[PDB]
Amino acid sequence: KVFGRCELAAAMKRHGLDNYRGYSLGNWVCAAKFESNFNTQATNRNTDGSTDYGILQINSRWWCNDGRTPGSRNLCNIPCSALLSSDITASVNCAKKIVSDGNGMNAWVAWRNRCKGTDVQAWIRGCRL
Ligand code: NA
Ligand SMILES: [Rh+]
Ligand SMILES: [Rh+]
Ligand SMILES: [Rh+]
Ligand SMILES: [Rh+]
Ligand SMILES: [Rh+]
Ligand SMILES: [Rh+]
Ligand SMILES: [Rh+]
Repeated sequence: KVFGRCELAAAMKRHGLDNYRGYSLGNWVCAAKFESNFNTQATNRNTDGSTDYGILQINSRWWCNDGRTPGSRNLCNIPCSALLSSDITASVNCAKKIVSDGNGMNAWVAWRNRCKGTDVQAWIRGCRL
């Protein structure tokens, strides 16, 4: 599913992401925009052989099992396929573990490079929340 901006903001807010570990909703929407272009089905293979899955491009080396990432952990205890669903519940639950892990939203390279220190409120402007 390719989400609209406000449709995703709404779904993320419902699932507890607005100010989760102090990160405003706009941060989470900006990160999804630059990680996945709001496409739940996005996958991207990494040079290390790991793959990034779903709306927030969650990595198979640490977070999910895809059965082809040697020496990988599955810290969110889910198949990576679960992260591609039109239902974002699994991606959100795993994002909460990732953002709690010590580097906060710097875990998302597109967030650090394209959202961090920007007017992220602009990503939720004109949305009914
Ligand atoms: Na894994
Ligand atoms: Rh939902
Ligand atoms: Rh919950
Ligand atoms: Rh766009
Ligand atoms: Rh949750
Ligand atoms: Rh850790
Ligand atoms: Rh870690
Ligand atoms: Rh509200």
